[PDB]
Amino acid sequence: MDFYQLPGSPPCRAVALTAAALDIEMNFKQVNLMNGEHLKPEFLKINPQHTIPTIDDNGFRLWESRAIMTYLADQYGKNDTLYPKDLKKRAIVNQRLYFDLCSLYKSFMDYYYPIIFMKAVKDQAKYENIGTALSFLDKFLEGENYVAGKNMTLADLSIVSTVSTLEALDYDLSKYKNVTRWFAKIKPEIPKYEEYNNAGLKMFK
Amino acid sequence: MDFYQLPGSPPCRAVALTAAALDIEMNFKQVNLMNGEHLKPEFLKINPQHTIPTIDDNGFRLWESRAIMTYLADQYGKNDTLYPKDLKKRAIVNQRLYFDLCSLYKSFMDYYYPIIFMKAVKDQAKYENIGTALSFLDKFLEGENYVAGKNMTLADLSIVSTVSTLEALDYDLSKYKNVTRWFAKIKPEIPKYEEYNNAGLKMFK
Repeated sequence: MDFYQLPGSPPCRAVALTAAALDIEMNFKQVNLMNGEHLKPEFLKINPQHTIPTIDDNGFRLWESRAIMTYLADQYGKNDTLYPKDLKKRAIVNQRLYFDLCSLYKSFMDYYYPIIFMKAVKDQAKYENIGTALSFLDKFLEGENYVAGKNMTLADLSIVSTVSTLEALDYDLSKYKNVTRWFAKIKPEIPKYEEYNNAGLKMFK
Repeated sequence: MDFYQLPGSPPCRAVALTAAALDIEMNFKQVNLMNGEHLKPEFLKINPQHTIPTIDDNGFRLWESRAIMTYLADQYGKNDTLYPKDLKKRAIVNQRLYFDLCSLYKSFMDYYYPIIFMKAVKDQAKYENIGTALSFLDKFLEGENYVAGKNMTLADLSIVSTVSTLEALDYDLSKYKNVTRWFAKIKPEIPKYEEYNNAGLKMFK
């Protein structure tokens, strides 16, 4: 399995953490210089034509990190808990994966990408949207050990790829007491968290 | 099964079309006046505390339309094709459902909701984002009868809930020749399309 990634992006780290949680080996490919001038057509035809991350699983090309994550869990997961077969529990993981993409990750990107990439002026309205997403996440975690069920699921891995990035960028999570509790307990439980997530956080920190 | 809905919203119509495609009966509940003054606490406790649409399936509460859709397909679908059990085909439906939410539906909402709701000034940048999403959809449909596989899937039902709304709002789809082809062939195939989708479109048209 080939894994086309940019080590910094939360979606890439979400997929990497999922593979680590499932004990799946992947051949990591870095697509940094893929948009550089004069890359051979033969190099550009292997370049994923859509978004990063992308996997190539014996010719099966799949982009969209959260679709990759649920594919990997079912195709290669030895047991249930990461993405339960039970339809109600699965629906809640799915629900939380959509929340992660449209509230948490979107708010993270909307605020930090103008700053980090374009060196632009901080948007105070966009900054508060992060807090709004975290307040929802904090409510999901009220009285709960995990974001989307009684065990760690894919939704924990996807959400932690962004929450860990917020903390690396010095966003204070303390007021979100359930998010802070969850983030502290989840890191030691995530297989190879340091290797596959904290490594990529360095560019931000 | 209770179905809390606003008949106009594309996500509600997506769920309604899914139930119709699966021959599932639901008890439709209208949450229009749910934010009106002086609704009894007993009425507000039955009100869904999160987003519309929401289902209540014998006490199982589920919001997020696309999570509802995949739950309904697996829990109540007699056969495979709408949401295939095959993991590669399922991954592509899932992928297209995320695209539908973050490109197609988001671009629709970003342009029309300021106008329709707030009577605001048209945003020319937001208008072009619809075209950008449709160009991607048109590329997915190149050489294809359906948006996410060889048969009609949930991704067709979710995408059509927004595309049909664009056409009701006089967005011209003709330049997207594959989107126009697909929309014309998909409407007669969708069980109860008129009853459950065109009815709700009237407020926009």
